[PDB]
Amino acid sequence: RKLGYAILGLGYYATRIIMPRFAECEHSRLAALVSGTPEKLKTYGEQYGIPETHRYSYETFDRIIDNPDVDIVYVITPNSLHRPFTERAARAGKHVMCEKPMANTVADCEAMIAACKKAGRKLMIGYRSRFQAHNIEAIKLVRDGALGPVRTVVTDHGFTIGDPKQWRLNRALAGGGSLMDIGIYSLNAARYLTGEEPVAVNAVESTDRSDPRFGEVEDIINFQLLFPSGATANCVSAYSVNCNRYRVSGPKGWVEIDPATSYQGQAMRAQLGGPPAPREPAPQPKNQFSAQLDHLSECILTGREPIVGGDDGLKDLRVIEAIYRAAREGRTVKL
Amino acid sequence: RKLGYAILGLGYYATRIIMPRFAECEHSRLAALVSGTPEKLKTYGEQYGIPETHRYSYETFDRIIDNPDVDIVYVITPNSLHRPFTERAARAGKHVMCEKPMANTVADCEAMIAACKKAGRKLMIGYRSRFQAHNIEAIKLVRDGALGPVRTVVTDHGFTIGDPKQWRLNRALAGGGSLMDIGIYSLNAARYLTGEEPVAVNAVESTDRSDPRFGEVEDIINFQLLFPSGATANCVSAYSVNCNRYRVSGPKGWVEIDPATSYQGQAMRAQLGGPPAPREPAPQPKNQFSAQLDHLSECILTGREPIVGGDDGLKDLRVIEAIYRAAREGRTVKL
Ligand SMILES: NC(=O)c1ccc[n+]([C@@H]2O[C@H](COP(=O)([O-])OP(=O)(O)OC[C@H]3O[C@@H](n4cnc5c(N)ncnc54)[C@H](OP(=O)(O)O)[C@@H]3O)[C@@H](O)[C@H]2O)c1
Ligand SMILES: NC(=O)c1ccc[n+]([C@@H]2O[C@H](COP(=O)([O-])OP(=O)(O)OC[C@H]3O[C@@H](n4cnc5c(N)ncnc54)[C@H](OP(=O)(O)O)[C@@H]3O)[C@@H](O)[C@H]2O)c1
Repeated sequence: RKLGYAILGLGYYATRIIMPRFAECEHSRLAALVSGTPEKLKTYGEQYGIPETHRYSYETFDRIIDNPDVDIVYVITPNSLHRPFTERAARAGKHVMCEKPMANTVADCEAMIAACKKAGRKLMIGYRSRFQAHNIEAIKLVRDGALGPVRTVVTDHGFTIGDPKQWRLNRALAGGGSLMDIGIYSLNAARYLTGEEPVAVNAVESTDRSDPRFGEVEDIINFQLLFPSGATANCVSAYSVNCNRYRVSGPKGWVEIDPATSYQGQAMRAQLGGPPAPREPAPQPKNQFSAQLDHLSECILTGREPIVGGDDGLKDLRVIEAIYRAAREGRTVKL
Repeated sequence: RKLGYAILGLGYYATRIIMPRFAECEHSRLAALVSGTPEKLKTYGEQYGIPETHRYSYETFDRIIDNPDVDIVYVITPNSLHRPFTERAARAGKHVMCEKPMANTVADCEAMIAACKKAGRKLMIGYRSRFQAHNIEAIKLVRDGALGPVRTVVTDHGFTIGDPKQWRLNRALAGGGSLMDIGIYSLNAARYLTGEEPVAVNAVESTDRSDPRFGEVEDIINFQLLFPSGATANCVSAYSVNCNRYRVSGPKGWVEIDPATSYQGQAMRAQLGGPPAPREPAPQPKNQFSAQLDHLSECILTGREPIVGGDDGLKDLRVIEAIYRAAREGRTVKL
């Protein structure tokens, strides 16, 4: 049994990364395209053999309720449009896969969760690293007690951004700067490595507002998290350095991945009561993208809830609001 | 050609690490011993061929003023004793090498600097990493602009401390916990890699007071630094995990060392003109310990000021006070 996906927003991630990976899926297929660019519907429709009946503009999208080949809409647009497209997908009786960050605010996430709940449809956020081999290995080592209690998580995510005119540098479409786009990987990782939610937050922003890229959103905002167990995290979020990594440590040892949450190339090193050494994770059947896609499909088919549901995206937005507040007010924000 | 050292405080660092390294010095020799343990004066005096006239107790130490073979006193005691021995050494007409952390407070550091200034003698703090090949290479890469403007420094220093009864876990003798002992390497590195002094500080402490080790001083205290250029640092200081590293990054690339400030075993990796790769540093004439020792001697011989004088130790204690305050008050402390 395969469930049908409509991909909405035919941009870089949708067309270069997600859509090719349906080939390795076991319970998911590409069934429809939704796009504000007529030329894209033709090109990708013809390339993937999607009939004109299964091609939608943003103005014909609501008619997708009548298409039984579509079970899931995967929203892959600029951040500020996640909420409205998610609401309309739910209104058309479809389950929803929504990219990160879930939405611009906590209230927006709550609205999305409520809309899907009212429609009796499932909602999943695209945290693919939860389906990536090295990340799974790290999470399980922590849970199995290989490190003892988690004491520190040190995680850095950033890339040197370019073109000042792109939507990520537009506050109205992005919702915020590096933290919304890439720093959220540091946050999401601190949360799934500890298996906890933070109770206190520090942050510091560093942005040159005279830079053509950063008139509206932040460049660097680094943050500290304290968790109930006493676990701590130091996190980097940046648009002016390239980094992608974490190390989680306890009294019995540590494990790190660098790059940690990239499309490919993950490399893990561990120190588990002996000398530091490379560590291969347990093999996974399918790549992280195909796994993410099937996870939602399998959840629908078996009546389970996704391991990264709308509530996971909401929990990230909760801390992100606190991070922004801490950097703005120059104080520890309690949660 | 060789200035004479008196080693004061014959503990682990003095006897196992420093004393064997006079072997490779070019301008420094072991001339005297100062100890509160008569047996140690016998053992090491006989081992290093130090005449009985050149052996002192803490009670007879001030007599060293009449020993022309002693030019320098190297204070290697618990932290709370750095100030009184440094002041006595200065009044005995000796130049002073003082181990980190310089002293317990800013005020203590100021008094030490004043004492040595009044005596017309030089003062140097034992930041051996400034004479270590990989560290020198990292600094040079930053100063040469290889990374562009420094944007982030991520640095973690900690070890799993053992015996609860040792002086490092006693507030009266240590002045504080992991930050005083090992976290100061994270701080000092942030300062010498940026070449700057911090203007804002965040911190979070995490300590299990039920642990027999931490009834008096802190286990984890992680901190954030903001510098005038906009450079930032995320720092870990810990007594319950093992880490020793830093990565400094800018828009053009990054360089890291792991382990960074260890006695031996430094390994550097950099991402500059291509993907991350190992990088061997330019060679240094002698090991970091002999080089530190000879640096003070040479400064005295040539009438120059040490690259890590009392003011460098003071500048660290200034940020340490702020870090402790930031953690206690839950706010960004400005400097
Ligand atoms: N999980 C991950 O690893 C990952 C990776 C990259 C991106 N993302 C997320 O995916 C989402 C899209 O990112 P992207 O890199 O694919 O961006 P993108 O290349 O710029 O594509 C965005 C697409 O959204 C559509 N769109 C609808 N309204 C738009 C509007 N006002 N302005 C611009 N585009 C609009 C457009 O497709 P049409 O022409 O068809 O209308 C556009 O091509 C973001 O939320 C991002 O955070 C996630
Ligand atoms: N730069 C570095 O890499 C490095 C490394 C390690 C330590 N250090 C610093 O060096 C200093 C000493 O550290 P350590 O590891 O050598 O400690 P240690 O092994 O315990 O030795 C400390 C010595 O100081 C003397 N001392 C005088 N009064 C004392 C008192 N109340 N309690 C305990 N000892 C007393 C003792 O020598 P006597 O028996 O001769 O009186 C004792 O053996 C510290 O400030 C530390 O931060 C620096």
